[PDB]
Amino acid sequence: MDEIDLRILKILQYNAKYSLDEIAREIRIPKATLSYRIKKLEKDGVIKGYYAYINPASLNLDYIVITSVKAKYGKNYHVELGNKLAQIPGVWGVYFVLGDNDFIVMARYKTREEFMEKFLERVMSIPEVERTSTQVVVKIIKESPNIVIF
Amino acid sequence: MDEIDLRILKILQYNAKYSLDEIAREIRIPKATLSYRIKKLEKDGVIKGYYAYINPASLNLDYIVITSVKAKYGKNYHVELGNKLAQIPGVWGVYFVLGDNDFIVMARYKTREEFMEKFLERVMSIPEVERTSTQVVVKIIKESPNIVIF
Amino acid sequence: MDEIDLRILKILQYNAKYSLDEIAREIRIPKATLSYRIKKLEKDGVIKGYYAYINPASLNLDYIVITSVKAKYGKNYHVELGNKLAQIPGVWGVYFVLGDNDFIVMARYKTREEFMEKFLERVMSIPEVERTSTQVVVKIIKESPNIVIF
Amino acid sequence: MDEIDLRILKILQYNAKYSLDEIAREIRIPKATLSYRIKKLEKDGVIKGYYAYINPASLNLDYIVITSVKAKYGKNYHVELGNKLAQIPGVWGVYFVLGDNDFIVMARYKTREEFMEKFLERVMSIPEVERTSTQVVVKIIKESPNIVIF
Amino acid sequence: MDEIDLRILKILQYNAKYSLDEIAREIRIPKATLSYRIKKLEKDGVIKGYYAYINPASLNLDYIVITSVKAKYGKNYHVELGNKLAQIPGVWGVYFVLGDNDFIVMARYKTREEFMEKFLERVMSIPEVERTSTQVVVKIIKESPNIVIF
Amino acid sequence: MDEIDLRILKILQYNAKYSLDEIAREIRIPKATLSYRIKKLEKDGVIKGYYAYINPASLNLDYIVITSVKAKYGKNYHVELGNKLAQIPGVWGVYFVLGDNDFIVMARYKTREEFMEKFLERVMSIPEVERTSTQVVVKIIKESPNIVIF
Amino acid sequence: MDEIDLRILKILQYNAKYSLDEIAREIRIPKATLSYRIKKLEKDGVIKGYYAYINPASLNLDYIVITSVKAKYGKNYHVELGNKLAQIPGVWGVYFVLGDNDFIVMARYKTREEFMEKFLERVMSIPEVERTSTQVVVKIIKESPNIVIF
Amino acid sequence: MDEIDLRILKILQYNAKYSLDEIAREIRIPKATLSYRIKKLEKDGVIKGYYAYINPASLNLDYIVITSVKAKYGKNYHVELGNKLAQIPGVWGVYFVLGDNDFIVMARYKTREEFMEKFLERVMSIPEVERTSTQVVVKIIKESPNIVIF
Ligand SMILES: [Mg+2]
Ligand SMILES: [Mg+2]
Ligand SMILES: [Mg+2]
Ligand SMILES: [Mg+2]
Ligand SMILES: [Mg+2]
Ligand SMILES: [Mg+2]
Ligand SMILES: [Mg+2]
Ligand SMILES: [Mg+2]
Repeated sequence: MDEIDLRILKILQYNAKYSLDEIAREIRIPKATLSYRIKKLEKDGVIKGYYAYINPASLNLDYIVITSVKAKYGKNYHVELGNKLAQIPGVWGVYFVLGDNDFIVMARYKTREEFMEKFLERVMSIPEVERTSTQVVVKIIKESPNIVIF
Repeated sequence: MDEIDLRILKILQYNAKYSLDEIAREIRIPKATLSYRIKKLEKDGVIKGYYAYINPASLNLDYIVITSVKAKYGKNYHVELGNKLAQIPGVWGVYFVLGDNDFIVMARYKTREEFMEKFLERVMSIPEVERTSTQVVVKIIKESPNIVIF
Repeated sequence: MDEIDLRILKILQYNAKYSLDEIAREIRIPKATLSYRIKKLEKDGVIKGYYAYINPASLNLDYIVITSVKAKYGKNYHVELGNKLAQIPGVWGVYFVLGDNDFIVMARYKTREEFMEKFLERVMSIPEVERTSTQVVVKIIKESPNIVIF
Repeated sequence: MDEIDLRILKILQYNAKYSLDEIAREIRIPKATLSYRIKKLEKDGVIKGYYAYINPASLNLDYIVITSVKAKYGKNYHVELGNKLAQIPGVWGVYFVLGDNDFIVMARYKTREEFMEKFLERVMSIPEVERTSTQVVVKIIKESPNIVIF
Repeated sequence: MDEIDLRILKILQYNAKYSLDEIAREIRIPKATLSYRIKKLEKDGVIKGYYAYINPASLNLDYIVITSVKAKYGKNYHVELGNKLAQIPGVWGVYFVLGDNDFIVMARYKTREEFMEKFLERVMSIPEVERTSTQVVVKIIKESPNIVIF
Repeated sequence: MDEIDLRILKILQYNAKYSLDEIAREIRIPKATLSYRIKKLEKDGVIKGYYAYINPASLNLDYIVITSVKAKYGKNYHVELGNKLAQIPGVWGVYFVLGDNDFIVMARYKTREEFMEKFLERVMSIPEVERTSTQVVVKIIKESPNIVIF
Repeated sequence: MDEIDLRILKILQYNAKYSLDEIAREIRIPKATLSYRIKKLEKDGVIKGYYAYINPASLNLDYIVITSVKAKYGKNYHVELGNKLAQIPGVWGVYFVLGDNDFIVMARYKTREEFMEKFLERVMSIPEVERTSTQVVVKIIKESPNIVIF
Repeated sequence: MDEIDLRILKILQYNAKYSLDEIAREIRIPKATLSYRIKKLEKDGVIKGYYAYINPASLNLDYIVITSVKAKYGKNYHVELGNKLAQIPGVWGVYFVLGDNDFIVMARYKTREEFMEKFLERVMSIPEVERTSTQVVVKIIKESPNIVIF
């Protein structure tokens, strides 16, 4: 893609509901050309889709947690554990990272009780788990994963 | 909000581009009523906006990191540090968590070089930082922060 | 309950032996009404009971310890371990906490010898224990678990 | 004190509201003698007082925390910090322990918000604090500090 | 024992080769009485024996190490491990300590090679060992275990 | 020195009170030659002296501790701290070790109170101390620093 | 070897392509004598060989890592693990160290992907591995293992 | 460069003293062409130079260490510390790594004494050092930094 695509994405990452006319005027290109470029970005897998940004508080998601999960070595324990973690309701992020050489799991729940029942108790029952450390998020300074172009 | 709003949000969290007709049919309610409910959710701050989901790889964001930053105690060092972290280009998430009682910073860069120049070198220059630990994400098992209703 | 119940509890948490007359005068309500309110709090499970506060030193409880116990993952090891810990003579507090994601055990003994025989040796024999760390309390700055209303 | 005093304390630690007659019958001694012995225990500082046991949940104390606080060395930082910690509303226990060679603080709050405002923010402002680690209690297996005679 | 015994021990802890006459004069008591008191201390198990203090360097004991050894929980692993550690040639001290809740082993060897062959390789072969951490002593500021009376 | 000196030291390390005749017979050499060799070892600094081995329990030394002390970097803080540690009454061993790159301090006290007053409180007042960790020895499996020849 | 050999090695460690004449002049000795001394050093195993120093960047070796690998205790797990680590393509250094009492592995790869496929995934499949921690090298301040004479 | 250059480098990384004829025969290309390609690699900075591989033991380099050094945050402490570390005699490798987010220093000395005098004492005097951890290498399983093509 080119610089024009980047300018388009820079806008769509923040507000996908801006009419074509508005965007066409901002970047200075024919509306039909804008539409074409957008359709091409979607087809090329650049734009994966469009989502509504919902306020977690509105859904009473008050118990936010980030958990480190260490896996037992051998067989295929690591890859398997990653998959089991990602299937847990409430879990939106699962990453394997170097340094701690383990999984970092991002999740959201309405209450401590839900967290315990849906997440912790389930993870505690997984035998290939060596250790876990749950950091309770008590403050979200910033959370805009949608912003990929600064 | 009610159960109907929840069903609507459950759809919009995945695809905000579904025509009203389609959604109206799925949930079984008048199109005008659907439109009204959606407009009300936006006005009540439930739906904060609509974003395009862009594939990080398409932008060559190959260097993904999660960093723990500990702050010096006293004065207003903690709150201040949180703000400085959130302003760094590439940083999309900043949280203060219990357990490690520190900040967890999510960021994305194209290369090691960019990470060093834009993030690490900047953080290294902040005196109220006591310690930092950067975990290099080498595998994204799952990352769907948009999914708030499972 | 109401504000009056709170004022009553604020007194009973410190001294349950204050005559009804005295309390009735302090909060300014009929003695019969005070008695009724207290009886209602006990019946509603707010007031669980009344205890004598005994000075641990008077019983030569000189060896005070706080131990972190990590459990093996899988099966029902975690819940089971918690129960085994709480049954040990001398143990008055057992909590499962996030962060270290393990159990914190509060106990009191007369001497190192008793601690070893009654607590440590018993815990050491439990196979589902992964690690333990005993912090020896050498100074009790404050310990008033009875104070719930500040 | 003697064995009889111990039997008396073993009862009073659980229920201080048992009439003298009842206790007199259980331990087999004259009521007047029981009353005398109890009065003597109070005078000798063995029985410090009588408290009502209030159910924390009844007061919505849902955010329970245990925090480790490390102090800077030198001057009188350690002793001073201990005192500052014990004065924080919600804090019921403060201990200095060996091993981690730091303070362990027990506290209770109604919500995350109260915890942050009353405890964490206050501690964060104390300059002689080197590090803190807050363990969020998500399960109280046992908490009977009143039981000193097993 | 009394104050006189203490004065005698204070001398014998440093130099057991001081003639009776000399000690008798220093503490001001009959020589026969001194001899008697010393014989009594040996008989009562206070004085366990007399040793020559040999300079480790004279024996080329250049590789001094302090190792922490963690044991697996369950069965009698802990007590057993302690015994196995104490039997290793070169090991002069074995302690079980709280805090790290493990064994601390003091040993001396002539070279890295001897340390590896006699100690490390042997410990590495013990299955009930969970972890070990060997601290290499590069400086002996003080080592006078014989001094028990300051 | 030679093999004969080693055999002599192997005996003196355990019992310095064995008459010359006895040792002369065991190793098979003239008594006068034994005496000469011993005198030479003392003169050459091999045998530093002779001590009485006193049972710590006999002196009620019930509070045994091993503490790790980390020093601030810069100036001459490290060397200085080592000296301050070695001068504390009760401290018999002070070592600087690699790995943790800090000081390990061995000490003995009669009670927790003495430990606090004589050791901990003093160390807490030293500003160049960065961290300390005191391991409470609850079991002495072996402690024979006098044995240098196995 | 002597001082002259050392001067020769001091040169060869930096540049093995200096003609004999040049070296002969610098150190002031007959060329034939220089050649002889060099041949003798090679024969005595002092000079193991001559290598070309290749710039890692020229080969796109952009992913540099240093990993700590802990081994399970018992049997011959430790020695065996060391050998398995050293056989992994990309691994140039494997050391067993005290302190962490584990293996430190130095390796180089072109990309994160290669690192994952050739190193991490392979190590993850080894059952006798207890833990691993990979430090991502983001800056090579100095790397001149060839310099042995300063 | 091409595949032929790679084959040439694969040989030169192990033995830079192979005559041109030998290499020319192995890879199957004109000797003059081989010479040209090698000269081009040197000119393009691919081949930085040629070194003699000296056996560390031959120089009595028996004390091998790997040290982690943490730097204070702020100003230019980090970059500056890296430079100071790399200038220490005996230090051949200095890297800044993520995970521990600190410096890893590789060094070699003949004895503990030299290590202390040349390295440790010098580092201890640097005020911007927050912590250090020296791992003593007691076994070199593999060390072939020259091998860049496997
Ligand atoms: Mg989005
Ligand atoms: Mg979204
Ligand atoms: Mg109470
Ligand atoms: Mg009570
Ligand atoms: Mg002795
Ligand atoms: Mg001795
Ligand atoms: Mg070389
Ligand atoms: Mg080379």
